[PDB]
Amino acid sequence: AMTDDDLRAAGVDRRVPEQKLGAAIDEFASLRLPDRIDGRFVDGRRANLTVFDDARVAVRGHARAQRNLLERLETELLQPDPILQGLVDVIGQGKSDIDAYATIVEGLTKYFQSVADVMSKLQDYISAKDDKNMKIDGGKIKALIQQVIDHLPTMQLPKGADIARWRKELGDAVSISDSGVVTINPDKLIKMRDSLPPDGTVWDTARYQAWNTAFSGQKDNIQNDVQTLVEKYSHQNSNFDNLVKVLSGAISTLTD
Repeated sequence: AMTDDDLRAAGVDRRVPEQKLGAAIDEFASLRLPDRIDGRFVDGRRANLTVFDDARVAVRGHARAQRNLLERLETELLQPDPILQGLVDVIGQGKSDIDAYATIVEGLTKYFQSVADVMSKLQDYISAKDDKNMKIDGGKIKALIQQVIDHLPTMQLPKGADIARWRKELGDAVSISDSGVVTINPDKLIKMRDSLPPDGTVWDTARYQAWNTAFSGQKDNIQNDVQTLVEKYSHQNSNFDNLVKVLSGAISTLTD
């Protein structure tokens, strides 16, 4: 019964938030540090942050659209009918996942967006000196990265949520407390920060390439974290699409 376009019609299209997130990933990946490319010191790329904003509001909108549909389904479906209780519990579980995921993706997208910001701001603190050396104001950048660390966003799971389950679900890139407060590991940010040098430093093509490779590696590690999160997020959207399809079949079967 419940078909794909049936969900789309109800205003539920996972592809929207999924594409927007992949667009924010493509943007981030497109950012780089200045470097010598084909006999020319080419400055890095400046990020379009609005892309990340688009992804957050789209994730929020999908979440709202999902609960709406879930609520209509639950209300239409309602000693003793074991099927009724079962589905009712499933719905409760679905509702919590919807929120839990929207919150997490939202927070990581803000953190992701904040990194894109420093990846573009630091372009003004790194230039070329001669032709085989670069100048880098490490201090200025360092402070740029610390600002992100200092203002990392904090996320709260839905009341009565299996913390143990989310710890293993979310992975190492994040951290959860017994209160359900999830925080973002600053591991990559710290490494990237402690790689910089004193303001006014000047390294040769080899010294700069060495660091920029190290640095770039940490940034790519940040993008894998979000890619893994996004992939898990999508699997959630599938599960939702599924629960909703079986809920509809149940209503049909049960009516009458």
